[PDB]
Amino acid sequence: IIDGAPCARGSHPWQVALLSGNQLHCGGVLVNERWVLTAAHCKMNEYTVHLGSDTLGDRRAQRIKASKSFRHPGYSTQTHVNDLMLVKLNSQARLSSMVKKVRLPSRCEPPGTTCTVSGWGTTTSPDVTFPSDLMCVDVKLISPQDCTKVYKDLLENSMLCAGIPDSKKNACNGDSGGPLVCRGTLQGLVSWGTFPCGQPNDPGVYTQVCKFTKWINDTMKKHR
Repeated sequence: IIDGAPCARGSHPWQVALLSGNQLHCGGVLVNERWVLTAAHCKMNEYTVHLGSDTLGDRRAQRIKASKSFRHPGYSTQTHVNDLMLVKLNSQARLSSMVKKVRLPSRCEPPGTTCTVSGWGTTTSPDVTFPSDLMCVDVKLISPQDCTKVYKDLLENSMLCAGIPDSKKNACNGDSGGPLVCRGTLQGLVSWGTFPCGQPNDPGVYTQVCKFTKWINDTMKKHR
């Protein structure tokens, strides 16, 4: 997360981290006791899922293995369209004040809405600085029309753009798959942006969760 600050402790109980070799690989969100929602870009054969702590490396956190994942079939590595994946936990997440399900959206939030993106990704770019504590930043939803001026026809209607005018405030490598929350609901998953990160007036691009409700629910049902 670029130009943010540590999240208030206990305010992101639905946030998870996907680890590989005890290093941060991606962010993600807890959907229910069995399922993590993240970016299809985060695909691995095995995951170690961190839950229940704002601190990576915290002994108090749950560490659950996951051997099954399902990327949305429309996912493209060329264009990052349909950048979403469900990760099936090997054992159920044990819920508490530090481990809760995210509220999935019914509606899409309009452009101009204030949102919060969170993650353990680098706070500097190109030089890397991975924090221990979960970082937060407030961004605003940007219209597809304004976002098209920067990314042209690489943008699809399933993607959501967010940022602040003339600001470095954004998500970066490590935050991928993480949550963008607007008005109590999950509206996006960190997908892509420019590199180096935190370039002013280059919006962060997210998978627009409200367009993928049916697939999310059907997939969890199918692979229960």
